[PDB]
Amino acid sequence: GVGVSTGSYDNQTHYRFLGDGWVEITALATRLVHLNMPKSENYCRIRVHNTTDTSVKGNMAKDDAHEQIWTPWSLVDANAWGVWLQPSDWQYICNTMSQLNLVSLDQEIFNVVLKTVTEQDSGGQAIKIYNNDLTACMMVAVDSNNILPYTPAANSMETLGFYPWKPTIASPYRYYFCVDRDLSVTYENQEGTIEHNVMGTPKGMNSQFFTIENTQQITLLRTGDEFATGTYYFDTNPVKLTHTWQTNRQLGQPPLLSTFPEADTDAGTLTAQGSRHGATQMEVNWVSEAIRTRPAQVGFCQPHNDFEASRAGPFAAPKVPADVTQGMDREANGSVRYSYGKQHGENWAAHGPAPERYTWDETNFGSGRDTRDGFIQSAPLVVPPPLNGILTNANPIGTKNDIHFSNVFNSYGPLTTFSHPSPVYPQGQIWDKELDLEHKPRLHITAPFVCKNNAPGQMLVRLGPNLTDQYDPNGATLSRIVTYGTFFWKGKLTMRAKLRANTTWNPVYQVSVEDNGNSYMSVTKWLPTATGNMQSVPLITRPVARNTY
Amino acid sequence: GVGVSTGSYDNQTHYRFLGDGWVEITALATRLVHLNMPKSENYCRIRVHNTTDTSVKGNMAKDDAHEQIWTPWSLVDANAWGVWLQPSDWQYICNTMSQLNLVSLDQEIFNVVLKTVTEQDSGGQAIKIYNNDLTACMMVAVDSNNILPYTPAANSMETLGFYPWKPTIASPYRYYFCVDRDLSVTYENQEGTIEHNVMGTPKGMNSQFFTIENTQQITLLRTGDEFATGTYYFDTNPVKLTHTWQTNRQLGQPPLLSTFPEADTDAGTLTAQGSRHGATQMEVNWVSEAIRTRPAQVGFCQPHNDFEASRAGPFAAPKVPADVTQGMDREANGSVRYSYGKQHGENWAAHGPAPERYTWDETNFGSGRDTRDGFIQSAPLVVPPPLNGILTNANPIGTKNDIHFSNVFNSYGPLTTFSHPSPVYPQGQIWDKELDLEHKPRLHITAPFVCKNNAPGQMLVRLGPNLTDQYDPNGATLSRIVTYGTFFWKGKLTMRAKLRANTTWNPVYQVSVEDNGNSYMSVTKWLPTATGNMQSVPLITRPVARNTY
Amino acid sequence: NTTWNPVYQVSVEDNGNSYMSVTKWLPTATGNMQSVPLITRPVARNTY
Amino acid sequence: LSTFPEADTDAGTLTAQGSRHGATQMEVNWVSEAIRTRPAQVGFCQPHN
Amino acid sequence: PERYTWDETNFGSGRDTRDGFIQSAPLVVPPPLNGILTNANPIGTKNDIHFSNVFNSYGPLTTFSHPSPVYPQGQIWDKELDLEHKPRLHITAPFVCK
Amino acid sequence: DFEASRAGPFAAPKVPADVTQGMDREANGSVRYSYGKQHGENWAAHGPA
Amino acid sequence: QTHYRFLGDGWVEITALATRLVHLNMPKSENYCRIRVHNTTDTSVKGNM
DNA sequence: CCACCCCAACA
DNA sequence: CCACCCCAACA
DNA sequence: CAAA
DNA sequence: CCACCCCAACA
DNA sequence: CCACCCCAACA
DNA sequence: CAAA
DNA sequence: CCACCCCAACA
DNA sequence: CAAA
Repeated sequence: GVGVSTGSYDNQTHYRFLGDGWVEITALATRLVHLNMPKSENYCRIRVHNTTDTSVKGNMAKDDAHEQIWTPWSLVDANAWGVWLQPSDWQYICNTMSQLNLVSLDQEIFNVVLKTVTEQDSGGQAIKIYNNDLTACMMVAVDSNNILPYTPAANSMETLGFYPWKPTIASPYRYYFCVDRDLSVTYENQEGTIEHNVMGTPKGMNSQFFTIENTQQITLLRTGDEFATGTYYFDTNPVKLTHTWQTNRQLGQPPLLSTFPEADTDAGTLTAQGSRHGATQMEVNWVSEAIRTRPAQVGFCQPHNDFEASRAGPFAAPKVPADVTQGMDREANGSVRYSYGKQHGENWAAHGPAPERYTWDETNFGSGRDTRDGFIQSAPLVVPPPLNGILTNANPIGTKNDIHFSNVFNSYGPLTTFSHPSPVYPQGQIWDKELDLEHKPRLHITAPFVCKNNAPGQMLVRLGPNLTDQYDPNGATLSRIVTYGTFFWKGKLTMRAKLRANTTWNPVYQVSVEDNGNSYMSVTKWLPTATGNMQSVPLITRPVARNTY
Repeated sequence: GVGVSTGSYDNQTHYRFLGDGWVEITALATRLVHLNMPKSENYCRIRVHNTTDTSVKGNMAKDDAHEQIWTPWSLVDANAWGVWLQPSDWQYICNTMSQLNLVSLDQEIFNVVLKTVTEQDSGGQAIKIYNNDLTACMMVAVDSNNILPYTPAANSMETLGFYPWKPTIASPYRYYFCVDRDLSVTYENQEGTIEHNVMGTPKGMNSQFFTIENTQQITLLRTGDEFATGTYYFDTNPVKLTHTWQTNRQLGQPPLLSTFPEADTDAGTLTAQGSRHGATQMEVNWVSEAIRTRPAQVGFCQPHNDFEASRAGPFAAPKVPADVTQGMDREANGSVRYSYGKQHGENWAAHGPAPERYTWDETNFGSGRDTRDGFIQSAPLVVPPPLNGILTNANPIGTKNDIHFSNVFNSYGPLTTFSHPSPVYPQGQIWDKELDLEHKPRLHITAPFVCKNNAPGQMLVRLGPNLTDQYDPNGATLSRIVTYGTFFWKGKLTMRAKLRANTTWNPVYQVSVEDNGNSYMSVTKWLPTATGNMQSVPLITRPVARNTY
Repeated sequence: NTTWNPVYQVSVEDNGNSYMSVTKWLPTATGNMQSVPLITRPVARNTY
Repeated sequence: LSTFPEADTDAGTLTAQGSRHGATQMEVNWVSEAIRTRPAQVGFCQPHN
Repeated sequence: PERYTWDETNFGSGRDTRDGFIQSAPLVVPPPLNGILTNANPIGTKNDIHFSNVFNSYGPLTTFSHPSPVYPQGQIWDKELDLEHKPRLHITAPFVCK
Repeated sequence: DFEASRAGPFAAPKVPADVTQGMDREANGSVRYSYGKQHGENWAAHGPA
Repeated sequence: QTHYRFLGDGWVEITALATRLVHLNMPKSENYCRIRVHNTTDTSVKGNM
């Protein structure tokens, strides 16, 4: 029974240089995991209604009231980048390869360890002895039939360790349940009251209570037991490791230069606007670099800081990423935002239960939109636009001062384009199911790859209940022995990508590691410390042009 | 699972007498090893800067400031002689065989034991109970891809026991990391200050941080698990178990004797120097035994006690071994020097944390160079050399008294030869990689054999982390159970050598063991004691001529 | 890619004054052109 | 390393030089990081100018 | 004209001439003065003329990297001196037809 | 030169090389021979020279 | 042009080309000359070696 | 899976 | 079941 | 040993 | 031994 | 009837 | 050239 | 003798 | 259209 192992340990990254710059990247990782005993061996329908940030008047974007359901089952997510790659690899990848895809994924578990603890030592100070239970279990449920919801733990930064030589932990599986809410708007102090702040009883219509021990099979794993899945093949679209910058003013034949400089420090000049040949969609007589007809609408003006509503009511409305103009609208061009803990970054030697993030500002420049240059004219596009014939960024709307029109605008015409949300080395996600909606989003912001068909089945792990001498279920609270366990986990993630060309003349930007300054990109940041702490800093993947038009 | 063994125990030395004095020596050894729990399960980049031997003025040859990196991984080295042979064997070998080589090497591990200790006994005096954990691991990583550095533990006298019936220990793996230094010279008291004694921040250029749990595979060994490597074939040059003595004055046709003695006590005499037939490379008219043109330059005059510099700055500059003339320049003819502890010699019954060595003085006589007879003449090689026409060993240089010219000299002309650094029974090394430099040393001083191609892969061993009931990695310090283990280790080392001839008339020197005196070579030195202690004394291997020219 | 730590490379920075800054390469109003000798070997090799 | 730092800003320390195990090509009794026997001679000192 | 002084990368190889250093017989660490020869110790009776200017440590225990290419300018290939014996390398070019 | 060892001295050879317009004849280690009749000499000379 | 080929086993093949247009004038002399240079203006100094 | 102080009563 | 800092001395 |  | 909320990407 | 300090560059 |  | 920023819509 |  007990004695021999069940698995190996591969946290290697294998490269294969095929024919025609068709590389095959096979990443592995064997993380050792610790899983304790669920507090409850029940299913609970728990609700949260923070009436301490909900009973204010301005605190709307602070609504955290949701009706959740807890499962004694502990999940296992590895849908992250940091778990599959190293700082180097990525560098070699993003820095060399053009595009990239996602192939297979083969998860495996082995060398299961199960131990018990007996709080002893009353005839002294206090000591907890640890011994094994070579008869114990560890229910493993792999829900591929994707019957249950899809909870990408990477969501709430609840994944698997990034440091392959550091024991990590799982994420207790919990899923959403139908309730119903109604919350009204209100500013700072406003007068009167809010009126109603109601939850929602069972909507015996949208109710959807599941049970792992009902829908998915369980493979009671002991000690000498090995659980392993099959090779899940992916059917997703590639991802381009290249960034653009071709705006609308940088697409087509530049104006004809009738005059050229005569020596550095003397630019050229075009010819009489209203005498210049070309087309335009404006009824004036003079083509400009702004008027002139182009192929499409680079990037679109999305209302920033919306805030929509429904049955759980609020909720900010995302953005599809886009640079943060020379004005750093950073909140419009919906640049994101992350907050991770040690087990996913942080100065692995910091203090204060204070998270840490790194606002991601896309590269897909020439795409972004500056909100500090809005601008809209009227009928006869009179250039020297009067005032009553324009609407700038300062012109109030709704009678609210700091409330502009760019906050409502929405320019998503059948003449719109834009780049896909690029990956994010550490933290960042990988793949993500797809909303089972008749019609669907062009993309998900939450991940560069979206399986087109079913998706990987989630892998749920639980300790098996270890009982004592007593147990009459007609017992309010039942006694169980303190049982916990180790198992290793290994992962196969396969990708296949192409090798970039070199079409320019000018070198191009890359990722490097500088001396040790203070610059974001400086070793020390990565290599350990006297003791042995370790950071991971999200890096750029896409450093390199792509001549859009 | 548990019950049956996994390996044997062979610390035998097998001989095979092939056809044509082609012997095959297959040495084995099964050392039992003890490996404790790493203090840290982290990777640390530790530095040392002894500013207590560095802030002096003369103490330069005491700089011990290096930026090291510690690995939770414990290494296993057997690249020694003492581990592969006995006092007898060697005697039989070095004493009989002419030359010798190095063939295969097959390492193996088995009968893995893993136990836990529970400090108990507060209801008394204090007792630590020991029990087993038949579910525990012991990560074994064999880095052959020689990706990581090459740390011949035999370097810092950190190898495997020599006494096959005495449990030994491994060596925690640590490797060098790029820093940068600058230290200035200074004598005894000198005036002023040193100026700067600086370390070196990350040279985000020479940085090279590795991770075993990233580059090399790990074979999670349990109790009933056996890990074994393949037979590594060697591609190195043979080694001659013969010593020379043919100087430059002992290569060619001796002068013609025109007069012979008439009875013991009356030597012969040659004929008028400046009337003697022969050649010379000196413009004089009289051939001497010193002037006369020979085939080459036996041995070369290397600057002794150099002391060069660079980025970690100092460092003595080696020497290729050469006798220690009748003047025992012992420091020039770079005779070495060892310092070992019990587990590699020492009066296995001594006291005081005081090491012990044995200055090795090569045999490759007629090669060495005496620094007490230097000598250099001028243009018209006037024999009765005036003073202002010579430069002896007493003639100052640089304005420093005890600072001579022999300290700078360097006679390594395309007419130089010399013997390879001979082995050193106990202690001494065996094989050693090779500097991946476009151009390479003719030899390594540090070992008689240097694999011409890749080299054996190092074998790294670690305990697997045994966890407790608690573990939130967002935990400053994590709790782990005191876990340690035994495993045996066995070794196959194969060599093939030739049987010496007997071309002289006069017997020749050998290795023997005298009665019990006080002489270096006297039994008692080897055989145990009342109790049972044991020495190993490095012996001579090469006792026997070889007519060089 | 055997290490863990990224490693140095050659890149082209914004336009400063640093040796490695575009403008240095791309032509000029007129059309002149420099060539600046660059580094080839940016990357370790664990000697021993 | 017989002594390890306890937190960034406190390097480790080796053990008594003339008590340290290892080899050397110098006739003294205390191995250093400069004395200690290595494989070869990295780079060479050429007469400049 | 215009140039660019090439400073190899083959670090850990280079040698600092501002830390020379040579001791005598019994390698007494606290080296007296008359028992050393530093970078400031004259030679030939010339002040700014040191011993590092004459030194030559090219023992059968020497290694070093090949002169690396030099993108622009720099050479490519170069014949080989028809000498019975030949240089280990040419500084003037990374590749030397054999 | 003049080096030493166990039979002690001995000049240290030279690999041949011209004798510059200054005829260093002893540096550029030009050699040197001395033969008798049965290998040259004015097969009709005198003096054991 | 500069053509790249990604073979099997990271064995790339780089084929570089270049077609430079060249201008070549008429040699001043259609003779062979043995010319010498002896700068006795940097040679007749004392330090200028 | 014990043969004449090793491999090897060899296979 | 150790080959030249990866897959892979590949099969 | 970088090709084969 | 993971395919589109079951058996069952069935065999 | 000369091969790498023996038989023996074996046959 | 020590294996083959 | 034009195919998806190279060789090469390869042959 | 990135595989096939």
